[PDB]
Amino acid sequence: LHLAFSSWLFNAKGQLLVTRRALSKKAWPGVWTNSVCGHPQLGESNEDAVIRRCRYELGVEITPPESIYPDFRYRATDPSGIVENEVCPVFAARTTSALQINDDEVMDYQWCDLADVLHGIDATPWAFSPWMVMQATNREARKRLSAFTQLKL
Repeated sequence: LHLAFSSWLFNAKGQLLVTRRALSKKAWPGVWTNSVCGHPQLGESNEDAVIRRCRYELGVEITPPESIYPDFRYRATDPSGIVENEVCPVFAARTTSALQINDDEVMDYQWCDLADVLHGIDATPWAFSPWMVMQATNREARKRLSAFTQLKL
């Protein structure tokens, strides 16, 4: 088992940031997925890991990450047999600065309405990363994502 995390980022307007993994990524390259995900460092909290990776991959600052699916665990296998088994708590947060893309990690991105992303995930789950789908289909997690679509002034 390995430790990891996943995060869903929204802007002040309530739009969700979806990203596409770079072609050079070892696992799931070129796949559309939720905002960010990674792995915490030896003595680092999950919250700080989210903050660190948001800065590293998206060059963005965020509000305090909220835990929306702490017990999420998953074992998925990428297109060339690479297998991943991890404890992956899920978080949601709002961006507080403009994005500055790191193309070694992200090859494309889109600010969208959550309602549309959920419709896409429900209709064609194969077009997205498996963890994005599994996380978005959890009733409790989905309710928290919905809460982040509120306009924040």
